[PDB]
Amino acid sequence: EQDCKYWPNCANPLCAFRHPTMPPCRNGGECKVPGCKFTHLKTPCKFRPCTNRSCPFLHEEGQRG
Amino acid sequence: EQDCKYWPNCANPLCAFRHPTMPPCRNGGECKVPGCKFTHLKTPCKFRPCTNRSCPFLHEEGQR
RNA sequence: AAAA
RNA sequence: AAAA
Ligand SMILES: [Mg+2]
Ligand SMILES: [Mg+2]
Ligand SMILES: [Mg+2]
Ligand SMILES: [Mg+2]
Ligand SMILES: [Zn+2]
Ligand SMILES: [Zn+2]
Ligand SMILES: [Zn+2]
Ligand SMILES: [Zn+2]
Ligand SMILES: [Zn+2]
Ligand SMILES: [Zn+2]
Repeated sequence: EQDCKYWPNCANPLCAFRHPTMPPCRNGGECKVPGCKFTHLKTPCKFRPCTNRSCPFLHEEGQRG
Repeated sequence: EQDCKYWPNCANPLCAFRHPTMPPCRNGGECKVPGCKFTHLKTPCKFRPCTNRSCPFLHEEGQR
């Protein structure tokens, strides 16, 4: 099985590539909420600053705007 | 299991051949960076010259 | 076939 | 449901 490279933005409802079971965490990859089992991305967010407050990508300290 | 001939350009989601865990090295198969453990492709690059500064395929001194 |  |  190969990972879908488009997830969490895959537009093919019949995509045969691997999608994580759990939806992406809307707190971002840097989510520190205890017990949160949503999928936390490891891919860094490309926006500087990022102003999407439901961005699932991984942010550094100060990257949020 | 044998290696995938098509990786990193394998479009078969059910591909049985093994795909390396590490992504291809952005420096190309000719990478000389010490300690670099990204996957260094062996198959040569067709583009003469390559224009992709992140082509993972193997180049030569006069393929810039 | 998700605009480099 | 296709990353500003
Ligand atoms: Mg694109
Ligand atoms: Mg197109
Ligand atoms: Mg868009
Ligand atoms: Mg886009
Ligand atoms: Zn997909
Ligand atoms: Zn979370
Ligand atoms: Zn972001
Ligand atoms: Zn393959
Ligand atoms: Zn390398
Ligand atoms: Zn090349």
